[PDB]
Amino acid sequence: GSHMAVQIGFLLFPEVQQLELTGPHDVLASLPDVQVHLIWKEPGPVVASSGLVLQATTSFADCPPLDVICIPGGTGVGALMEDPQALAFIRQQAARARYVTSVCTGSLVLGAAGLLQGKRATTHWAYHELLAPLGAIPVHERVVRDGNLLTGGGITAGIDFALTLAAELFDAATAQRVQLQLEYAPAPPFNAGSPDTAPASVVQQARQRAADSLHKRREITLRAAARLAA
Amino acid sequence: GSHMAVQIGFLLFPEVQQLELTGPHDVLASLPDVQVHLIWKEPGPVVASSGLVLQATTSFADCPPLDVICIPGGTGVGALMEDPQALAFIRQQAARARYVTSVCTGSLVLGAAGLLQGKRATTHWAYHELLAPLGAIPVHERVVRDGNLLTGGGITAGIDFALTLAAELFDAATAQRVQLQLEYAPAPPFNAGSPDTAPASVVQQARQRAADSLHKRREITLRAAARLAA
Repeated sequence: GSHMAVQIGFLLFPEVQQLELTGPHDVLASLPDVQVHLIWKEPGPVVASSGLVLQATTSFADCPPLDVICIPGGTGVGALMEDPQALAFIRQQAARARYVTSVCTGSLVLGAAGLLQGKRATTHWAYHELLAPLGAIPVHERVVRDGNLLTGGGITAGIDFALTLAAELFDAATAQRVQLQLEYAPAPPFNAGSPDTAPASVVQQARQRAADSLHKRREITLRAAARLAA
Repeated sequence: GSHMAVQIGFLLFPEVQQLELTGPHDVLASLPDVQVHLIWKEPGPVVASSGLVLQATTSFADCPPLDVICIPGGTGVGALMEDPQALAFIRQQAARARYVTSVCTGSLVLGAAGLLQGKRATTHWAYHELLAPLGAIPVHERVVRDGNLLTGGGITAGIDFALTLAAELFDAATAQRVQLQLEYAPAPPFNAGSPDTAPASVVQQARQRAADSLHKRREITLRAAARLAA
């Protein structure tokens, strides 16, 4: 436009964990002159894992070349990891995007697309064993950066790394202004956001509850890895 | 259902600040047996302040009696504060809801509805002077609780108070399980989420940028107060 419009794109897919997307979306959409896209095979309604309905704004084919791509996570990642069109789109955009990012098991989609080989990366704690088969150097940190690749472990990690992106695309003062204008000042009333700080009973419950999903996602991951290896 | 379904409702209005809604929505929608509603004058598309499109699931008339009501904030609050139908709906639901909650300037809607008189409450820092005219005892804390009323100051305060609500509706272990399963572990890369911690230059920028909106919202607030006083 009259200024350089940073093109920011989020993959929006059925059964996305919507907050993984909508958090970084609202932060990045607050930045000067940007244009933010919600990308799927087609524009139109896409249902998140909660049933909340989001609207894709562009197809893969019509999406502009992105400066920032972000792959959120959620239940729908398992399908996406074997979606040949989606993986081809992600590889195309990642080839030249200044920033390639993900939240939770969105990094396993990056991995299935061949974008994690030899890269430090994280994913959701319950699925962290799935990084190494996709070639990643697995790291247990809230946001892992390797060059222009930023992978966030937990649900709101994109809110936090969105401020990092703001600071580099614009300047620190701009990032701080957005944080203050939004009044982003988290203070959770529990300390159970990590398996290392939650009560052991709670960790055991969570790991038992994720077992079938992990088992399926492991099968998917190993198929994805085998494709990359061939 | 086979268990007691807690009815949780968010006001979804044009020019909502979407993350104020979508954060607490994803947390609360994770809880056992709940049914979560996005409420407007009619079901269907509602455009957030960023342009992101959300879908209302129910009209005011068809919304069940709520156990939890939450009024998010955003630019669209100014209109809502003088929307006779919306204010009547909020008063009806608030009369019996176990919890009445808001995020950012959503509390000014509660105030316009007459629900803050003599109550401790907060709102977005840039608009905090608008609490006293609506009868509130203004408090500068991230989440202010007065009985069953919970008002959150900043954009993601609903994520945090949603975990408090989880713990009381269910139990602490349930709230902790949800925090761990979502991996909600915030760690912002800047400390500018409060006017007391942001750099002075950044505060000055933010206050200059909010001046016209504050001026208009003040006019609206004083009209709303005068209606309550009559």
